[PDB]
Amino acid sequence: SQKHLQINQTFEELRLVTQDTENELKKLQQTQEYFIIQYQESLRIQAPLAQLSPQERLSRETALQQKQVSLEAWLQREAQTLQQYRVELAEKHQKTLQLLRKQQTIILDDELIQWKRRQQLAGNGGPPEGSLDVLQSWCEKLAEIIWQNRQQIRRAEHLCQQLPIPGPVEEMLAEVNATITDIISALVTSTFIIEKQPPQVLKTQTKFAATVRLLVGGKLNVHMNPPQVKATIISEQQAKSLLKNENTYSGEILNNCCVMEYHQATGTLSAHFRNMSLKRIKRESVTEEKFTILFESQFSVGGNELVFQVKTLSLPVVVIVHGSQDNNATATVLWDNAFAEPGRVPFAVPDKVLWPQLCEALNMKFKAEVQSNRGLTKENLVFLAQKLFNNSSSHLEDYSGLSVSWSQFNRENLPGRNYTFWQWFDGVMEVLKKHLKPHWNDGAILGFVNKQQAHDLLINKPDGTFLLRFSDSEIGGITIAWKFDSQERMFWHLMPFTTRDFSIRSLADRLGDLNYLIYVFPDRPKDEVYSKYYTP
Repeated sequence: SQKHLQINQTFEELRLVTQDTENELKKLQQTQEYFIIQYQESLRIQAPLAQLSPQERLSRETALQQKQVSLEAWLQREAQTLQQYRVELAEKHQKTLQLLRKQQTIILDDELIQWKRRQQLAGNGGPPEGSLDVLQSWCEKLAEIIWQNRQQIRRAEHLCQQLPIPGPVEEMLAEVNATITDIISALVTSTFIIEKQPPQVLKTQTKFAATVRLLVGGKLNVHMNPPQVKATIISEQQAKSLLKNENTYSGEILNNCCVMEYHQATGTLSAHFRNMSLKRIKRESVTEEKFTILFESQFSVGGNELVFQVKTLSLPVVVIVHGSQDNNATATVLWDNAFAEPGRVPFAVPDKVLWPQLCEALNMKFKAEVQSNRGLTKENLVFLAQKLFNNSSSHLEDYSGLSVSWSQFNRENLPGRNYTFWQWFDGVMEVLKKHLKPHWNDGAILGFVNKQQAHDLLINKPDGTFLLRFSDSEIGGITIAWKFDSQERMFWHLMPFTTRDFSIRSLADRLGDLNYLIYVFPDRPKDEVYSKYYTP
């Protein structure tokens, strides 16, 4: 709300200029209305009497001729100054439209794109996009202003019809009116946006919902006949070709389609699809290929033949065969939302991406999935960097460059056999989501440490001190590294704990069973950490 004031200041300026231009047009109408009555006086005086003496007739005729030439000189002057006023009106309307064009481009091409990008990022666990009531109010002011100016210009056109003065004013009005229709088309087509987009990575037969909105709908007389909006699922090639306006239905049948509703209190025109269900799908990989939900409608503005065909595209959606593949499919979505270009041709993502750029997305989605504000720290980030690029470095700035190809992210296996770097990271995400979210928030799980790295870090600690790291041995497991003096002369080796283990006994109970483990990493004792989570 710092440089939002810039927008509202420009809006007050626009309001003032349209108001004073309307006042100018009122004065011009009064001027013309008086001019035509004086011109009718000239018509009555035009061309002229009954029987009189030749002495009085000369006087009468010369007085009438005087009145006639005077009235002609008065009319030519009045017409001239009237035309001056008219061209001034056209000039002021032009100026207002130019600045309104700048403002509309500011809102539609920047702020709306910013909000849509907020939405895009929220799909990866980022901050929520927020409410469009600010953008809705802005678009209401835009529509109000431009429609009022259209009314003023058409009124000037009608006024020019009744008393035509040659000049260059008709071309000015024609040029300005075309600009008006162009602006209206841009506004109406650009403010048909998906408020809550439908949740990507969806299976067939499952009910999902999305909500689309018309930001300008409150006014502009679209609400008078709330149009029907139809949703249909189309492939990526279909979306690409449609944006180029081809013709082709690329993803079989969709269950629903609905009509818009207007909340007078909220003052919003929106379409709520609460019960859509995907029942069939046409169909490189069974899971990488992305689709999109297309919403389209058509509506009229007031009493005009002006009909707008509008369409909008959801951000890319992936269709899952069965839950087994779902864990992988989100990876695809993760890249798109993370790395979609601003003016991208539909669903085109870079294959390169630098490491810190991927780090920001991984960290964001991690804090989202584990439902905590702990998140990824620098040491964790170096751990995953050493995991991805087999490279001997323990400083983050050494990995400040480096490009993570999509393949090495999710297609090429690591030096192990884990389903690429993404599967291991999604595995730790899932194990902490379903089982160990509280222990992650509490700080008991260091996790992002290595066996030897956990070792030398843990040697000096007193006997009985443990720490839990995420196993590179198994995908979804965590292992324990412990401190005892005899240790190596003893046997004792434990298997990593996975979801299967955690389902029957749970982590706190497993640690309770092991009496020889008594301190969490630094000085924290076991009971202090796990007392509330032990099973009474």
